[PDB]
Amino acid sequence: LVPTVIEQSGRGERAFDIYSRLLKERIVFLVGPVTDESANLVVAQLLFLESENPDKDIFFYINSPGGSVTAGMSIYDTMNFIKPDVSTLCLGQAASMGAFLLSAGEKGKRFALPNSRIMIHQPLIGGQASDIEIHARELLKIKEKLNRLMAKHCDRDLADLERDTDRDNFMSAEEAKEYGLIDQILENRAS
Amino acid sequence: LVPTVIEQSGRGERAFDIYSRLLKERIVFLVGPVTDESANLVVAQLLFLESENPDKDIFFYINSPGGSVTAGMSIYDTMNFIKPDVSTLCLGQAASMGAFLLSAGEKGKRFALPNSRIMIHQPLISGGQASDIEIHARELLKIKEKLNRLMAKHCDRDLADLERDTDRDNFMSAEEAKEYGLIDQILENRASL
Amino acid sequence: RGERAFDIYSRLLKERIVFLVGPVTDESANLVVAQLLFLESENPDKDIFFYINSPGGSVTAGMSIYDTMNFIKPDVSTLCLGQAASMGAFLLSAGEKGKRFALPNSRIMIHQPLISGQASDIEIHARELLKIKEKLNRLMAKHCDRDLADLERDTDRDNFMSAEEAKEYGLIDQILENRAS
Amino acid sequence: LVPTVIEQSGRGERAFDIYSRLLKERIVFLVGPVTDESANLVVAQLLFLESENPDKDIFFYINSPGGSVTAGMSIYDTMNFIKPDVSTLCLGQAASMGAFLLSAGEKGKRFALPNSRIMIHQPLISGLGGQASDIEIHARELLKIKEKLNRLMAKHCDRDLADLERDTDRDNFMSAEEAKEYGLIDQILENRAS
Amino acid sequence: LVPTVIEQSGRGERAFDIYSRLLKERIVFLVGPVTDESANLVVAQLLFLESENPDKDIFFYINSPGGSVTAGMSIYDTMNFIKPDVSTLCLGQAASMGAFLLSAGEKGKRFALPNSRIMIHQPLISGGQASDIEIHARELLKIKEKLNRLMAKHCDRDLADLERDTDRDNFMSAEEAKEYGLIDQILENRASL
Amino acid sequence: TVIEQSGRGERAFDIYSRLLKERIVFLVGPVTDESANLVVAQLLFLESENPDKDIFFYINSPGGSVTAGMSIYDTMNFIKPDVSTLCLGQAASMGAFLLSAGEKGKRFALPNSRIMIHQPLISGGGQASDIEIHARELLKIKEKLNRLMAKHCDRDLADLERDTDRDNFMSAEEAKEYGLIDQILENRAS
Amino acid sequence: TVIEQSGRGERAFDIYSRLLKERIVFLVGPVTDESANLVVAQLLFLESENPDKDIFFYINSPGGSVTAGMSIYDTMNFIKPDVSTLCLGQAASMGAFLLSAGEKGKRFALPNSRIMIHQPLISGGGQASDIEIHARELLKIKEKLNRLMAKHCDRDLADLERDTDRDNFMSAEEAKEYGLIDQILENRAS
Amino acid sequence: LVPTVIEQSGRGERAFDIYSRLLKERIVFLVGPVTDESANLVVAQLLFLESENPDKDIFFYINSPGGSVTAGMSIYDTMNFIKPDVSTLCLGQAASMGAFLLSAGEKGKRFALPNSRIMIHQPLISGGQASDIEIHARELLKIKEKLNRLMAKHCDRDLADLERDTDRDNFMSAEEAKEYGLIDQILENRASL
Amino acid sequence: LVPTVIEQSGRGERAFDIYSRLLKERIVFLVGPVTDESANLVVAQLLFLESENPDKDIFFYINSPGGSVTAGMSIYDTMNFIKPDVSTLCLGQAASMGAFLLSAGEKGKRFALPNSRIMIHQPLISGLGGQASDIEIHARELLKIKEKLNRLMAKHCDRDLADLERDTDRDNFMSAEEAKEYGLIDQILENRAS
Ligand SMILES: CC(C)(C(=O)NCCSc1ccccc1C(F)(F)F)P(=O)(c1ccc(C(F)(F)F)cn1)c1ccc(C(F)(F)F)cn1
Ligand SMILES: CC(C)(C(=O)NCCSc1ccccc1C(F)(F)F)P(=O)(c1ccc(C(F)(F)F)cn1)c1ccc(C(F)(F)F)cn1
Ligand SMILES: CC(C)(C(=O)NCCSc1ccccc1C(F)(F)F)P(=O)(c1ccc(C(F)(F)F)cn1)c1ccc(C(F)(F)F)cn1
Ligand SMILES: CC(C)(C(=O)NCCSc1ccccc1C(F)(F)F)P(=O)(c1ccc(C(F)(F)F)cn1)c1ccc(C(F)(F)F)cn1
Ligand SMILES: CC(C)(C(=O)NCCSc1ccccc1C(F)(F)F)P(=O)(c1ccc(C(F)(F)F)cn1)c1ccc(C(F)(F)F)cn1
Ligand SMILES: CC(C)(C(=O)NCCSc1ccccc1C(F)(F)F)P(=O)(c1ccc(C(F)(F)F)cn1)c1ccc(C(F)(F)F)cn1
Ligand SMILES: CC(C)(C(=O)NCCSc1ccccc1C(F)(F)F)P(=O)(c1ccc(C(F)(F)F)cn1)c1ccc(C(F)(F)F)cn1
Ligand SMILES: CC(C)(C(=O)NCCSc1ccccc1C(F)(F)F)P(=O)(c1ccc(C(F)(F)F)cn1)c1ccc(C(F)(F)F)cn1
Repeated sequence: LVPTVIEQSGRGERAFDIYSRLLKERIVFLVGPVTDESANLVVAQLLFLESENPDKDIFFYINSPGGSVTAGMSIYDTMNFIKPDVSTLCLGQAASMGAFLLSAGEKGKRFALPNSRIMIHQPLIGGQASDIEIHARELLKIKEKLNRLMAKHCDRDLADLERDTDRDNFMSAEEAKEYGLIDQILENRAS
Repeated sequence: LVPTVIEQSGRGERAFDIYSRLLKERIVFLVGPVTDESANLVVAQLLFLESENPDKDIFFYINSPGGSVTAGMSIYDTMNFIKPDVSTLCLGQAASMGAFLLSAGEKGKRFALPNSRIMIHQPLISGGQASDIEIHARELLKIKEKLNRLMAKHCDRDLADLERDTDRDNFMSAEEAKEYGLIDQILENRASL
Repeated sequence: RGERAFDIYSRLLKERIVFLVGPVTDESANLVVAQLLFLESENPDKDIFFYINSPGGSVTAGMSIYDTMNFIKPDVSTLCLGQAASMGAFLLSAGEKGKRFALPNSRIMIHQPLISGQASDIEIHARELLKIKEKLNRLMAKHCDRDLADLERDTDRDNFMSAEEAKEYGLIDQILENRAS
Repeated sequence: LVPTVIEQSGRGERAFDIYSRLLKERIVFLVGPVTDESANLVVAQLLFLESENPDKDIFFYINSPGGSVTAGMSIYDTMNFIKPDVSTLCLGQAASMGAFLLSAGEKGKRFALPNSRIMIHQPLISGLGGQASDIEIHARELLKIKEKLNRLMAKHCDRDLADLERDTDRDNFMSAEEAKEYGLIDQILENRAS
Repeated sequence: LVPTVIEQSGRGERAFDIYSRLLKERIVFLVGPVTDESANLVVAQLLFLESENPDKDIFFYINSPGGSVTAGMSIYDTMNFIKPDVSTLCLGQAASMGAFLLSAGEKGKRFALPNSRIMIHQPLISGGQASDIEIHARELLKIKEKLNRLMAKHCDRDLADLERDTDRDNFMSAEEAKEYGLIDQILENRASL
Repeated sequence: TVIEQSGRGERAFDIYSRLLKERIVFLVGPVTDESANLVVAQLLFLESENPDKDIFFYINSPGGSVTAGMSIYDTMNFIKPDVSTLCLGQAASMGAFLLSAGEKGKRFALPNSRIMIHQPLISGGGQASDIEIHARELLKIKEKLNRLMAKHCDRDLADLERDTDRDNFMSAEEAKEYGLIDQILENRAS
Repeated sequence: TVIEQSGRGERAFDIYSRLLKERIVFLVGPVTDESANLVVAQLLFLESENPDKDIFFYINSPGGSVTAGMSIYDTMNFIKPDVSTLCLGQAASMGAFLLSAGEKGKRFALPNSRIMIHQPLISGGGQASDIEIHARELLKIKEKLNRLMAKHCDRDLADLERDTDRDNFMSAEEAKEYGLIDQILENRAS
Repeated sequence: LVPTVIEQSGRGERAFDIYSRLLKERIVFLVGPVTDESANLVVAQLLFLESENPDKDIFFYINSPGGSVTAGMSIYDTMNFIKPDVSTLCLGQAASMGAFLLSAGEKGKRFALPNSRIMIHQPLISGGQASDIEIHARELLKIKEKLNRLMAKHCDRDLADLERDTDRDNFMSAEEAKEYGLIDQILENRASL
Repeated sequence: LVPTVIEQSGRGERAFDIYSRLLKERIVFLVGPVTDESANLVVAQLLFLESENPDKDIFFYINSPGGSVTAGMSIYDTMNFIKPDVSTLCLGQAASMGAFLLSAGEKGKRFALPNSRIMIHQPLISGLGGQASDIEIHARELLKIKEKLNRLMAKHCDRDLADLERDTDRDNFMSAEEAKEYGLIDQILENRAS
């Protein structure tokens, strides 16, 4: 991957890779599987944007199939912690932890482009039976928490999310807006 | 891959790699399979040239066999969203999603070089419980129809046409693509156009 | 005989005992069928004892055994030892009603079909899969004297049953302990 | 593994592979891991000996580290279902399911050799997979299996279910004496003079 | 991994990668499994920050499932040695050696975000003569005791509590970790923080 | 064990079944559950044909599974017949243990046999609790082995503990002096 | 060693080059020809900038190549500057050897450091002549190591021969008592 | 390998595989590398032949490149123990432990075919602590000496000749092997034989 | 392998990777196996330092187990061709071709550190292939190479060709003292006070 290099200005024309250039406009990308490294990269940029300007919105572009719940949560908690409104934008796809982060942007500022693919579902995955029990119970707790938090993000009842996440649930952008998972569908420079 | 490094002038004088220099003239490449990384890098480039001048045409060069529909859609929506005209130029080939994005350039500004190759076809895959197999089957049906209608839109044809002409691989010459409505012009050389 | 099994298994075939052990393949399923045909040939009236210890396997291989059980004249008594799951449970439930048995600590499990190109081909195969799912549910409901609706409900996900719960469900008739007719 | 061949004479001299000779004396072996295949070969031999004579003892030699639970239960129920007493005898080791089967022999006729090794422990799984609903189903099922085994073991040893819960929580090695003691086996054989 | 690049002003405009820019403000990360080199990288960052200012707190963000205990002990001892208080912050998860380090922060400055996951448990080894194995078992016993004791003090609990509660994987919410004495406060947002 | 050849007596036998007909039993190569139980089966069968006739047990083994070895050992001791043991090529580790286990006075080696003894040796477990459990068990096994071999050799336990701390190679003479075997064979001249 | 971060001083440095500017040198992970020679290069460079200022050498290593270790060792001894040694996490085998090699009085450990010493240990050669050659060489190395560590610890050679026959784990206190290190650090309060 | 089957007559017609039929006439083969099981198979054949007739010679055909020395010592000691003289015949080759066994035949009845190849050399090992390696080197030295001594007697030469001449691979023709004292006679055909 | 970076100040402060800093002091390193690539990097550094100053000593640190013969000869001839003296210094180990290069330094300036390891031995090949005519060609060639090396080594050590033939027949380990003794190196350095 050679990222193209770009020139700015503001007394002294500086060069930087195109993603650092887009960081200056407060755009952060979640592309691909959510890992500790990729999620912490997102945290790092969210903290930096907050200290650059705690009053300006941050635009979080999500094109992700999901991944680590724990790494997803670290992105989650950072979005909610910092002063800026984290506005989310689905591009290409937002599934699993991807959809959870997308739906976690500031209400009123969660967007999808028209042909986005959103998907939600319950969690997905040795030792002695004691260790199996412990991990099974923990996994039930994660599912229950993910459903409660997503019921809240979508302004829906818990019962609705248990049912609609029992198996893979694909939604068009329109079906996502309808569900409460996003607010607006972006088509082109107009809104 | 060593990208040759190159020089530019104009009260000041800097040196980028050849792709960053070409990006300065608003040329963007899609080469090989569209993955998440390669699609998002096209998106980043589109967002940038818009910001740099939301009114100048962008020149989207495509040489691709396709790849992820989801990564490719993220290019399509960006292309449509941003203000400037995304002109498309097929060189080498545009197959599956590559042809889809080719057909998605601003009508009147979709081009091919004289020996480009275009190909279009229905989606093809490479699961577990019967309930889950069924959810993913109905979803692959929806994607197939969606892709057909979006292709009918770009091509000014019926959905029935694209249903028929994508049921199996459908190769097109540059002339055949233009007649299909997939592209607009066939650039031969500099002199003419 | 012998037939890639043992002399012990040949001796027990003489006492009309047929084993299904392990996964159901084309190979292991046809050997059951072959034994079944053979035993009907040696006496089309005496019962066959079909011992099942299997997590299941290929549905079409299973159906070959099922249709052979139903076609031959002798009543095929089924007996679960160890486990009978998926296609294995299906075959167990398919024994002659009144002669479907289980040892006290057998594991029984039933569920919907589990699986391993072009969208057109996916559509064709997905539809065949649903027809499969429905046919097994109907047949299993008939085996169990229950409502099609109950089977669809109780096989959405893996459903483990002890011997007692299989008896109650309608999947077997008797739990065998020692010697008590 | 070539098995040696052997003559039984008198009113007709016949030849057997040695293990077939030992089956004729109602001796059955479980050796190595318990799989569906090797367990069902035990079941089949138990059925044959009952068929030949439903009243004589059967002697079940066990040298095994354990293996499949369902496969082992198929031996277990077959032991209890058939009329003959199945005497069990540990040589080398009776581990996990192998010790479950050793302790399942007819009370009074569960034996070990002086330097046998016995070990009991709760179930262990290799690994997991699907959705949380499925992982809940399999965990709930595995906990049922763990109680079934503890409860059966307790009966065999004449102990509280709690006793076997505690003493299987981790690997639990026993000498032959410690196993007699625990109620796993009845007698420790030293030689034939006994 | 492409770390984004960032510019700061003040008597001179300079460029940093984002993690160096965050280091500039006394923030250090332990992300992923604890290895010798990832551990020593944390140590070097603490040595540097103490030299820049031995009296300002250091903010130690932890998102890790654990790792080598010796490597984790190099961080631990470096945290206790340096004059600056090391505040610990759990984001994502802090498990095993990551839980240890999280709890090892300066009492009063150990936090977790609301959905952090903490887990603690006994050592756990992956992969000669009985004499050799005897020696290593004895050593492992000593390590297991020492980790329990150190963590008992971190938690202001008895040793026998930590031995009991680390026999198997012990998962905790942020709130359960606050009760146990493993963190001090849950951070919700810029509440009062 | 390519093709095992056949000989005649009045019936036909493979040569190993023939040697078994004369109460010769082989332990060759590593001691596995299956090779050890084949030795157990032969010993059980030989006892029943003649509970009083000696059994001759050839050992060419580098050893192997402790539990597998123990099963031959307890069988040797259990059965009425004396089990003579005869080392050719090598008896090392559990091989040497079984060689020493032969009926005392009837433990032999050939002049260039190689004998070797040592403490238990393991390849490469999980939680520390499990590690301590298995470590304690491995040491019980070490101590148990030293005590039986001390008893086989009529020697101090501390002697065998000192002499198996590391690999200890013994010639046939050395094993005789040690108490591990009784005589060294050569020729029929005996 | 993901991205090594940058700090400022008046120029920009990666953080390890920054620590080197203050005569701190790290040995981390296994001792290879390349990691050992990088330590050699740092030590040579530090001497030339100031032949009299102490050098501080952090050791978190499980050890590694003997010849690689020796090259750090002879360099430490050769150069004018005192090389202080500081163990964090672990110094085992050649790691512990180098820790002990620090200028006497200037060998430190952190309170939970783990130290470990033992005899030379080899994975797994050709003709017997070559085997005897390499076996004799391995023993010369064992003896040489025991004697230098005896000298580093001010102890009998026979002491170190007895105490490295098998893996010997030492706490920081134990290593101090043994003579392997001098002080145990904690706090700046020192 | 399909061993051909063969019938013999005499008070009764029976069928043997060819190697069993050749065993019937006191012929045993060592073909290929010497392993524990191929060695023990030779031992069992010698035990059987001595019992069939302890006074008729045994003909031991050897075509082997060597193998385990312990396994080869089981044959060696069995050959010296049994009353029948074991005549050795080298066909193809006899190398290392195969050379040893060839030379170990009863003096006067060790032969080679005209184009047999003999080779002798020092032991040669394929593939813990210095203490352990010390012990094993010492043992290997003792084995190398013992093999040299035994072979020196087989050859009626001094020990120091065999040590010298086995330092590296020492190839010999049948005739050179006859001179060295490793065989007695070269068989050409049914000359006088 | 991150190499640290370093400041050289005075009339302008510059930054180098440390190894580049050490090259400026005419220090060259051969570390690890001798391959065509790492040898030619040595040759290139020898050419550069002669270019910068053809009269100052060059100091060649060697920590290497050996490697390619032709690659090592490329260093050897370049050492002798260039005007500067190339002083050699063993640290860690100078084995096979590494000890050939150590002994090839300018007489008087071949040094070792107290605990260095030196070892010399005849060539060894990995492996063979073609027709017997080719195997004869390569064997005849390898024997030429073996004599070339022994003969050169003898010159370096002031010994008979026969001496080095004998003492390379099998692996031959030397302490630093034994190597000074043998004539491989001149002085054993202990510290800077010397
Ligand atoms: C760690 C803490 C210092 C921090 O990250 N500052 C932001 C550093 S970036 C920066 C700042 C200024 C100038 C330039 C830069 C940049 F970027 F250019 F380098 P903090 O502010 C914090 C904690 C948690 C999170 C979140 F979102 F991850 F959860 C977010 N921020 C903080 C403050 C107080 C406390 C107390 F007192 F409660 F302990 C704890 N933590
Ligand atoms: C996110 C949004 C700021 C954005 O992408 N800017 C990218 C322009 S970068 C830039 C800008 C100025 C100067 C320099 C630079 C550069 F390039 F050097 F960094 P936006 O303009 C947008 C949305 C979607 C897409 C597409 F095409 F991908 F879909 C494209 N652009 C936008 C505006 C308003 C809202 C509202 F109203 F919903 F909040 C939402 N989104
Ligand atoms: C897209 C088009 C601007 C283009 O790629 N320019 C690339 C040159 S960048 C440049 C320019 C000036 C100074 C510096 C630079 C640089 F590089 F240093 F920064 P175009 O010129 C074109 C099309 C096809 C091909 C070929 F050869 F690949 F086939 C080639 N060029 C073009 C496209 C369409 C039309 C139409 F259809 F509207 F007539 C007319 N022209
Ligand atoms: C094939 C068929 C002849 C058949 O199996 N014979 C076996 C008779 S054994 C026998 C008899 C005497 C002596 C020894 C033996 C033995 F066995 F010891 F050697 P069939 O009876 C049949 C079909 C399908 C199935 C099942 F179970 F798979 F469903 C079962 N049986 C049959 C009859 C008529 C037709 C018609 F009418 F269509 F022409 C078609 N098929
Ligand atoms: C080795 C010691 C010099 C050291 O690490 N300095 C590193 C500080 S970097 C620095 C400093 C100033 C300016 C710029 C920089 C920078 F950042 F730009 F490079 P020290 O301070 C030490 C030891 C251990 C630890 C810890 F945390 F690992 F435990 C921590 N520090 C020390 C002090 C006293 C003694 C005594 F008393 F025993 F002699 C020995 N060692
Ligand atoms: C089980 C017992 C019958 C048994 O295995 N015989 C095996 C010999 S087969 C045989 C027998 C006769 C004729 C032919 C054959 C053959 F070989 F041709 F088939 P047993 O004699 C016994 C126990 C333990 C061991 C040993 F060595 F493995 F430890 C050995 N033998 C025995 C006797 C009494 C009791 C009591 F009274 F305590 F219950 C229990 N066990
Ligand atoms: C070769 C010798 C010049 C050398 O390596 N200096 C390395 C220091 S580089 C340097 C120097 C000055 C300024 C800047 C730099 C730097 F770092 F920025 F580049 P030397 O000092 C030596 C030998 C051995 C070792 C050790 F520790 F590895 F064993 C160490 N140093 C030396 C001196 C005298 C003799 C004599 F007289 F006997 F020939 C031989 N060798
Ligand atoms: C063990 C001993 C019975 C033995 O091997 N018989 C095997 C001969 S098979 C046989 C025999 C007769 C009829 C039929 C058969 C056959 F073939 F059909 F089965 P033995 O004769 C012996 C020991 C060692 C070796 C050798 F060559 F390996 F060294 C060789 N033979 C023996 C003799 C004396 C003593 C004493 F004196 F110490 F008690 C101990 N052992």
